Amino acid sequence: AAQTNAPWGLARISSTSPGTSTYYYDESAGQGSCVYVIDTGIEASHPEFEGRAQMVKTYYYSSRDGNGHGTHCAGTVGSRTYGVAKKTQLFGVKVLDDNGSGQYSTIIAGMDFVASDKNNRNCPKGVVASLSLGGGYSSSVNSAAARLQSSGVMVAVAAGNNNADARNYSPASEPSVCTVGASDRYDRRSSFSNYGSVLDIFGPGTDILSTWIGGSTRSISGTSMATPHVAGLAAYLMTLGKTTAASACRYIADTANKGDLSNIPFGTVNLLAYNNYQA
Ligand SMILES: [Ca+2]
Repeated sequence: AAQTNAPWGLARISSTSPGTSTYYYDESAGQGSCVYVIDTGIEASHPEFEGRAQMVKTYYYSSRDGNGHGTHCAGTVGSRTYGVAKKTQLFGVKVLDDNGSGQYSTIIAGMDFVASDKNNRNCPKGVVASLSLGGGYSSSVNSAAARLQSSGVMVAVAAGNNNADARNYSPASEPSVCTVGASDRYDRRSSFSNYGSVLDIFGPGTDILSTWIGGSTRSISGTSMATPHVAGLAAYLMTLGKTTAASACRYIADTANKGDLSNIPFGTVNLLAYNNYQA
């Protein structure tokens, strides 16, 4: 399948060179996989989700996304026009309030919730969790991410936006999950992206068009926007049978475009997520 005039980040993950505008992907498109988006919520009624999104848990007064961030990230995972895995099932867990903030105890509870809830859902091709959030180092937050991964869920987390070593941030610094940095459309490390030895992979993160609340769209930037490209890619590859939740981060790194990014400090991987699609 081919989507013409795609957002640049989708085109980039299906190309060995920057500057293309078509997203090439297998028609299976993540069908049969499930992705939990742990964030401010998802506007499940947005036409771009085609009925494939639902909220399953909130830690606040409402399950509505009053912010937009969670709806944007979910759109990059799996909306029709803006998504990597266009036929996946999306589940929303609202651990952040409508200002985008949340306490670590709530974020931990939401991770433990997903590890249990996936046993009630029909996800025959596997389960992914996308965490476009973080803060300062916490061993308890890292431990919760490690538990979620151990339970059989592919966990992708944002590296953070401080132009610093991600070893000082959580859950970015948990080695056993998939920690995602951001790049821009000229194959530079995004100027805000964290770096360091704990990063596993880069994905598109600057000027990313996706869904927004009120049935709208907008473009924003962050490692929050790179993470759902990798979460969606994992769901897509698990549906194709190429990898499993336990090994998907390693598989994505092994099959990435290697050495193409600029402004990568010594000691950080130079690997850009790539779907390897051949018609
Ligand atoms: Ca890792």
